[PDB]
Amino acid sequence: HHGSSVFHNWLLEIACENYFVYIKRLSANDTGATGGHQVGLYIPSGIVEKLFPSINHTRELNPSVFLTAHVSSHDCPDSEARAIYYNSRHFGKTRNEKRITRWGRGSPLQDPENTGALTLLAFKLDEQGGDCKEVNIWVCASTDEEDVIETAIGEVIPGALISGPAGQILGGL
DNA sequence: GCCCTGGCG
DNA sequence: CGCCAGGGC
Repeated sequence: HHGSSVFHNWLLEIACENYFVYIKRLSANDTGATGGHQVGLYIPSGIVEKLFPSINHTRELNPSVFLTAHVSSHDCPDSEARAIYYNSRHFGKTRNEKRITRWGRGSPLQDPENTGALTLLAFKLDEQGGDCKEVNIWVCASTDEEDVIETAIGEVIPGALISGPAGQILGGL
């Protein structure tokens, strides 16, 4: 059934490998619980600036790049997720935000019941200078797992996004 | 399922 | 800034 041992072990591995971490409570929109067709995750600007430089600009409309999404907390097929800069405010329209879509209908990131779930996305840094090519996801499945992270980094509050290099965010394990 | 879009506080 | 959607494909 798991308490939090497997979570903890995965955390230690992320903590000491070359990852940049994004931690949030999934919103109802992220998971699809709203009824909207976003089929993707809202991400803050700083994630793209550090992880996907090639898409970080306004000299082309809606640039995007692909990456492998692998879910570590759930048995779930991998997918080619798509990191996107919706930037139409520069092209005469209204959008100016970043997104990752294409998790798959069966992902915990597309399950309406994980709304409010404490999630951690571990982006694998490109040590050779380009775009992140891979993200490992963990959606906490219980309050037990939530306590491990929240004990370590403080409470995670909807809207209040946490991101940073693994060695810093998870240094307190 | 996913594209790209606009609106709300 | 994050989140709430949805027409059209």
